[PDB]
Amino acid sequence: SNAMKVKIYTRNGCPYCVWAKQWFEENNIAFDETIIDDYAQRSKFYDEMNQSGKVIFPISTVPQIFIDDEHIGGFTELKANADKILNKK
Repeated sequence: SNAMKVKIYTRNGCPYCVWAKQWFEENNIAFDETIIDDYAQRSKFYDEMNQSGKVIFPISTVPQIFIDDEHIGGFTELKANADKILNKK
């Protein structure tokens, strides 16, 4: 509504996903997580996404974060934009 549309793509056994997730969690920001376990499947996804132009740099890992349909990026991108974002609530 007045909330942020947060979309996060993840996989298992990735520390950086967990770390990302919990930044939202401890900041009380609800998000839609999509997990993609299979390597092969993630690969197909990077390919699709990269060709779509929804993304501001070519992705080849997770996490990937989108807020309000803007590619943010990975955790290091998140931490970089931590303020822009928190001042969006």
